[PDB]
Amino acid sequence: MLLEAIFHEAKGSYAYPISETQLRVRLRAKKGDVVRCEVLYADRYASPEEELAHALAGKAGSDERFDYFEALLECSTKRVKYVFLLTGPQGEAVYFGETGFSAERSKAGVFQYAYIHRSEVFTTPEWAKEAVIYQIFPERFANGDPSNDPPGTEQWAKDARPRHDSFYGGDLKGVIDRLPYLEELGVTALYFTPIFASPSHHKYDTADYLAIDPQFGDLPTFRRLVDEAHRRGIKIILDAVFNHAGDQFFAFRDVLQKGEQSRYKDWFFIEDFPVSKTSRTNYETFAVQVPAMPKLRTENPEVKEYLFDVARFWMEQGIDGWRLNVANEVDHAFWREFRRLVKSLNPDALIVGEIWHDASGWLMGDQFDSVMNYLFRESVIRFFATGEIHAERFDAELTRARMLYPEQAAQGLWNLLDSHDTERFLTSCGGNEAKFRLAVLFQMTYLGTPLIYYGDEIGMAGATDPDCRRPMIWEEKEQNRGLFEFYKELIRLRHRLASLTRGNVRSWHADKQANLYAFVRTVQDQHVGVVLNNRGEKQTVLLQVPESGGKTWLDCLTGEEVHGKQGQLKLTLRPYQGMILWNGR
Ligand SMILES: OC[C@H]1O[C@H](O[C@H]2[C@H](O)[C@@H](O)[C@@H](O[C@H]3[C@H](O)[C@@H](O)[C@@H](O[C@H]4[C@H](O)[C@@H](O)[C@@H](O)O[C@@H]4CO)O[C@@H]3CO)O[C@@H]2CO)[C@H](O)[C@@H](O)[C@@H]1O
Repeated sequence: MLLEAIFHEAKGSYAYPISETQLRVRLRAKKGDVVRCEVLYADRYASPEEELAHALAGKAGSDERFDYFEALLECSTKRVKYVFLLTGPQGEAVYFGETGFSAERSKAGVFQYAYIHRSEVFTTPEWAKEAVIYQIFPERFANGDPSNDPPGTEQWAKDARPRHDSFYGGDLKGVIDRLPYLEELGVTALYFTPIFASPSHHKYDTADYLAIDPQFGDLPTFRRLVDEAHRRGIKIILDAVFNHAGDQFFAFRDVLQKGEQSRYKDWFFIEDFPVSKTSRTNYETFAVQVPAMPKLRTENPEVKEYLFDVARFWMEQGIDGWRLNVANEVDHAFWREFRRLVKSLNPDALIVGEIWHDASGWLMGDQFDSVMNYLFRESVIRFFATGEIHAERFDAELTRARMLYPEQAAQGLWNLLDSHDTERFLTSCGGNEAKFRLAVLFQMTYLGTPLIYYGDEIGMAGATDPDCRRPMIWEEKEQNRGLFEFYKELIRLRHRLASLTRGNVRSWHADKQANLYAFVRTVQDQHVGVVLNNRGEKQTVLLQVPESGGKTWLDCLTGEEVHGKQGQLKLTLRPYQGMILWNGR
């Protein structure tokens, strides 16, 4: 076996507690190199004579070139040292420890997970495991209060193609009036884009962190919204913009007027005085040159004290969590203290970070509960939309990521198909709804928290920003209700099938020629297998189905068809059809 591909480290996503007494442990190896992987472990202070415990780690998945093995060590001492025993195809075995590789269990060395602190067991709010979030862009969602409307608001119609500087008058009142809608679709929580006072369309450049923007509403209406959504079983997640403030943020105004005599000069990153927001800048902003968003010095104890208060205030109104704008650009220090705070006020308040890339460092348990899954989005784009990759690559990309973070995180990752910063998935698919549905069908059944982008459920389309911020189509006759009901059913299934929300994922079948991929979600003895035939022609397939998880399954989308004979299941699939098999337990 190629030792150069064997991997594990006693921390991160390869060693982590799922409770105060059990250690989840993972190991990597060249695919097909190791057939059996066992872990020999014992207390860190246990005697050399004492016998070791045994833990058999089956394959939890496999990627483009590696096999991932996963074990669960019962560490009653809450301390543990351990070694790996690896065996190959033709029977060769070898030991793996911190010291290195060896045929002797001694020279292999032993890995060490010092202690397991209860305070360090990664915990996600129970409700987040089985929620289905619906992202709302207020300014472009619903106009329920016309006098809210800001100047230059444009006609609200289907054939409306937004402008970077466009306004449509949608406000919080609009969201309250549409709650009836959301309950029907079945959303569990709403994620609102920034809604505090801001002169912009997106409101990402905050004027007042403590004020609903007038065109969006007022404190009363907000309390009103929270209350009304809650009694409807819908949670509240607001956009927390702590990386940067608006050029109108009171303290920046101070800097813009009193120069160095301002007590707030130290709340931003400024090169040369006086401040010049002309076309260039003498202060650090969001992207490159973006004047309305001077970066905020979150490292400043004072700036931090302020933003937490901003958080306290709004949290006093009953909201349920935060999506953190450009979170990866604010110090972990701030965020670690942040989790400390938020959780202190509400254990179930949800913490969501916005990192469009490997956020493994924030998903260790001390900072975030999840992040919007950048990759899920990409893997789904390449497989369903563009076709840049085949079924087997899908499984690879799909699996490789899962092994990226600790189970607690992956369980809640916000798997979106799109957001306000990208093209809409329908057009992402070249308008092919067929392909589209398969992706939402999958999105709605895979490991993580589904995030519907407002309007997607009605067949709304649009290019990337700002075309993806089109006013929600509210006229039923121009709505894709055919698709709307599709969502209700998939959404419902998620709430009815425990495995789909609290289960693990193991790949079931992957055929590159068929470009057909399937997986199985499991919780206890309940097994739900999802079959995805990504081809414009229908082909039948035979999946390996060992007669122990069942020989009878029901297509929760249509109806029964248990063809398990002599260990396998022959399935004929319609084009771009997906099947969801419930093992009946
Ligand atoms: O004029 C500036 C813009 O300000 C507002 O933009 C928001 C976005 O709507 C938010 O979603 C968010 O997005 C950032 C993101 O945080 C940041 O990492 C960056 O992302 C990269 C990413 O590293 C990478 O995956 C790659 O694919 O490209 C991305 C660039 O698109 O950029 C995102 C968006 O620029 O925060 C910003 C800033 O608050 C406003 O809504 C926009 O309309 C406006 O143009």
